[PDB]
Amino acid sequence: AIERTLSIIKPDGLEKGVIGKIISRFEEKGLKPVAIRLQHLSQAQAEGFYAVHKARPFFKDLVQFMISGPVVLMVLEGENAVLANRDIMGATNPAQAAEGTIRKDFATSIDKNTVHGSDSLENAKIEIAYFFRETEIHSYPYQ
Amino acid sequence: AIERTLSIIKPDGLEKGVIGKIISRFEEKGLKPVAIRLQHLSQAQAEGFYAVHKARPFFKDLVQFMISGPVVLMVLEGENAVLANRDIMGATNPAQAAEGTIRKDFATSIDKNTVHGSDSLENAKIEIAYFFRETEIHSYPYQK
Amino acid sequence: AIERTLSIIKPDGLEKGVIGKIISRFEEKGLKPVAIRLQHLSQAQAEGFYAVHKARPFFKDLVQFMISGPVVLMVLEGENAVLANRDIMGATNPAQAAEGTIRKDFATSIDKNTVHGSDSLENAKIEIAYFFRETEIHSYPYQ
Amino acid sequence: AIERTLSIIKPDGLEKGVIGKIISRFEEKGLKPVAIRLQHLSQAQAEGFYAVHKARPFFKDLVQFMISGPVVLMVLEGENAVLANRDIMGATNPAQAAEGTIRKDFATSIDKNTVHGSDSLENAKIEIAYFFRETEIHSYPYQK
Ligand SMILES: Nc1ncnc2c1ncn2[C@@H]1O[C@@H]2COP(=O)(O)O[C@H]2[C@H]1O
Ligand SMILES: Nc1ncnc2c1ncn2[C@@H]1O[C@@H]2COP(=O)(O)O[C@H]2[C@H]1O
Ligand SMILES: Nc1ncnc2c1ncn2[C@@H]1O[C@@H]2COP(=O)(O)O[C@H]2[C@H]1O
Ligand SMILES: Nc1ncnc2c1ncn2[C@@H]1O[C@@H]2COP(=O)(O)O[C@H]2[C@H]1O
Repeated sequence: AIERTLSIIKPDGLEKGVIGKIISRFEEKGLKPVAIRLQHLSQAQAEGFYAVHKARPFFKDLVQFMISGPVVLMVLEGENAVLANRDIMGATNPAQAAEGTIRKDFATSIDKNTVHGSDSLENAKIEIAYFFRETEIHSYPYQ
Repeated sequence: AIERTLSIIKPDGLEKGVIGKIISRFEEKGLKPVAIRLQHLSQAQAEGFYAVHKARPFFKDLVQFMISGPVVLMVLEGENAVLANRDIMGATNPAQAAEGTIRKDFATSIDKNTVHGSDSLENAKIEIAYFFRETEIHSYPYQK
Repeated sequence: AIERTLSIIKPDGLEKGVIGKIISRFEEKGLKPVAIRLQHLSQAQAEGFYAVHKARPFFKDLVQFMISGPVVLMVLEGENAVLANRDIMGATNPAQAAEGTIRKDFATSIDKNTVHGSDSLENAKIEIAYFFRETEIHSYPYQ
Repeated sequence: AIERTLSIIKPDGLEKGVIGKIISRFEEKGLKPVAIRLQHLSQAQAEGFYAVHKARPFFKDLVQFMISGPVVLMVLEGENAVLANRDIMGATNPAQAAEGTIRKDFATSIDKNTVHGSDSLENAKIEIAYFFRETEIHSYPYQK
């Protein structure tokens, strides 16, 4: 089914100058960007967004990196988007990422892994509403 | 010096699924996207943005096309960005556009010419302020 | 229970210069404004927001009035907010509105009735997400 | 002539539950709110907004207070709005504030002085552009 999922190009992705290349990976696989906004997250925004990891030992580092510079927030729409997105991104740890994935091609380490994608449809709903009004999301037909 | 200019990927750009290709054209040339927002313009927003051409015969059609679908608004930053942006975009009329430019590679007609870029530094300041708060624009370093 | 509901000060409310008076009505009754944004709705936004009335005969007029000028969008937080808000607003038709209500005091007619409030908690969730990101809503304590 | 100026209702204003009272002070004086947005400022936003006072000894405390809770950002429009706004707000130090002004009626101390208003027209232009796109500002007529 057609689903909507959240994608975030992390600070390292912008610094590497590959925003366009990452978006093209999605577009060519049928994941249509229907919302996009470059933003610099505050500490409160990063902490609230990653609440599910608050008990994890990497939480503090994740938050500091996520606010180290601006990120590109996006909503991708497409067939089985939640899973398709994660496949395209590749393993969380670049070392284990498959060839041709965003993380294998551009990520430096597990901490600076270039992208985030919602892990489930339930989480996607929450993550999207966290950063986008419904009025900021616009589908359009492909020609 | 380092300047900022406005770039808009028109509805036809999104419909052809080439948002990434266009952004890459800028990144590879050293024009850094420091603000990006996909938005669906209202008639009032388009008319206000293109007010200078209100006395033009194509104005009405321009507005209808500009509100026919969503667009991607962007602020590009770099050395002589206003001019560099115009070089990368190519001639307003795709037919007259040079090889390798965005309009020559992606545009279909003068009306559906894929992108808009501020024509001068004075206009850039106005176009940027029209669509972005200064707090929505963020520079960052380029590093691998 | 503490709930969040959507409130909209319609074009006529701004034209009458009573934005502050309306907000004070809420504040003094314990309905805390936790999100506020002045905005000029486009036709598509008004139509999508009032989708539930698309089959009604007043739909077209409602949409035209709602885009006639800017409005103030707000999220109110408080005890039994959905119902409390509607009580404070008063009857949809100013003619039947109770004394002391926003509509009795400021509304001109059923068409230009100054305010909108979500009619239910289910609708509140939808209306709020339509106009606000979760990151645009901020609770604060009263002192 | 008709000007636009920035007004910020500081954290203490929201905590006392007087957002409406303050906005009414402006409306009753003919200062029309043409842009309004409740927002929680980040440290970077506050520091950037108050950069001129970075060499001041109270700067650090100013920033902490300005990010301690959400604020209401507004653009006011009217004849000689910049000056009219300053009259309504009253002296920066509530103690020195005249009767009937916002600071005399609501402020607690110089640090917790309830509102900020642009001090000049030049600054207003900068402060407004910092927090609002031109497309987020909308004038309307006053009529019953
Ligand atoms: N060992 C770890 N397991 C999972 N994620 C980790 C770990 N260490 C760091 N992280 C990071 O924490 C992030 C949380 O979600 P992301 O999808 O953004 O990607 C994750 C990784 O970048
Ligand atoms: N005769 C024309 N000359 C210039 N602009 C035109 C003409 N016909 C249509 N247009 C469009 O009007 C637009 C005005 O600004 P753009 O930079 O968006 O690009 C222009 C063209 O796409
Ligand atoms: N007879 C009607 N019944 C209900 N709402 C009406 C009617 N005619 C016009 N309306 C308007 O339609 C609006 C829809 O929801 P509101 O709460 O915004 O308030 C309603 C009234 O302003
Ligand atoms: N000694 C001081 N002189 C001026 N501003 C001060 C002083 N101490 C604290 N401040 C605060 O610093 C703020 C700077 O701009 P505001 O208009 O927000 O109002 C000012 C006061 O609230």
